[PDB]
Amino acid sequence: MAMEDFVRQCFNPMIVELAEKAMKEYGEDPKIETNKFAAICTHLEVCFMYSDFGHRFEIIEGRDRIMAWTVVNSICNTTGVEKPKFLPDLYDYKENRFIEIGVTRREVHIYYLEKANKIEKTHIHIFSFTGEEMATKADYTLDEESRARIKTRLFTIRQEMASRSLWDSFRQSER
Ligand SMILES: Cc1cc(=O)c(O)cn1-c1ccc(-c2nnn[nH]2)cc1
Ligand SMILES: [Mn+2]
Ligand SMILES: [Mn+2]
Repeated sequence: MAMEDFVRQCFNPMIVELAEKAMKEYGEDPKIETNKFAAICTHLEVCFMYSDFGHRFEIIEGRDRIMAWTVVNSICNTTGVEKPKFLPDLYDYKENRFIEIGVTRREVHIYYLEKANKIEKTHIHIFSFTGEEMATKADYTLDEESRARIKTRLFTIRQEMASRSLWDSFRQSER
């Protein structure tokens, strides 16, 4: 599969490993569920980039569940903030809130609504592969440069996928 090859070449090995381990532990094969594999890599990378454009942020996504819940409980005890029912992706020590991050092949408002419906006062920030984004109360958290880097990376993934005739498949597999 070109899609499998694509993932191993455009994402750094730690992201690939993490994505692979996550999938294999739940009995899903990345050579079969290849569009899922790429989406998980893409989401992971956006979480890591967002964290790097701050020690403003604590990365929760990409840890195993013990560590993620350990990080969340330690943040809840020492700030007073409410425990989420689901692990979010980051904590913002400046604004003193958890963040859920979304990356969508469809319209940002549509995906924003789905996330909001699955959730507390977790802040939501959605990115598209088109440079559109949406966030709770239109508070975009990061400065424009950091946001522009994420969008560029996301647009570039799309374009790479399009080069290899993978983007049409990838687009229609979110649902
Ligand atoms: C795994 C995951 C964590 C998140 O925080 C988040 O926003 C999205 N995902 C995620 C990413 C992609 C999928 C998916 N499943 N099938 N195709 N894509 C399911 C979940
Ligand atoms: Mn997550
Ligand atoms: Mn997320």
